[PDB]
Amino acid sequence: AETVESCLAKSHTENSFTNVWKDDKTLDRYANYEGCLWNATGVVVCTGDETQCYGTWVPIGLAIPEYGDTPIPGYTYINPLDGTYPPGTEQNPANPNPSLEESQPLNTFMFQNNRFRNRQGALTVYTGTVTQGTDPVKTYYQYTPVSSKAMYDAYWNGKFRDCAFHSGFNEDIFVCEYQGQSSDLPQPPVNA
Repeated sequence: AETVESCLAKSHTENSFTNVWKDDKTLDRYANYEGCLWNATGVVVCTGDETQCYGTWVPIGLAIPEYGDTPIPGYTYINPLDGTYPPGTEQNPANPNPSLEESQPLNTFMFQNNRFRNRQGALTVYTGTVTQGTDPVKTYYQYTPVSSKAMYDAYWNGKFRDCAFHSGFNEDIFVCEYQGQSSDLPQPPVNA
């Protein structure tokens, strides 16, 4: 059995984990292994379906409730809230306060399982929900301004022409053809 302390004391694991989850608020990557919860750090490379990621996994606490054995192709993960292009600054003038939407906006696009909104070049990313009010309680969909230079670079270089410019009353879950810089992950995942 494990405790928060036994887990925190484990050494990092540089390998691939499967059943990888993405925290909806921070967009960080997590996985369970050996009864502990781990966070992917360092250069993180994931499969297209985003279910497996290779990285320097750090145990941060207790766990929260077929594969080959050869390296497979993946894409280098970009956390769109990494702070390299911080909003509310001269560098990135975008208002830093997240946009609260009463209904999911139309024409969002998927890039590495992250849901983005493009408003004339200003990129915002879905970061879950928040509520305002108690009578009545009203849930809002939070769209946080993108703070990653890597994400904006891909956008500026035209990498999202096929997915970031849709218009109209669309029900499509647009998925971008470009999924990140190509790399590979070792196999099999250790927490299979």
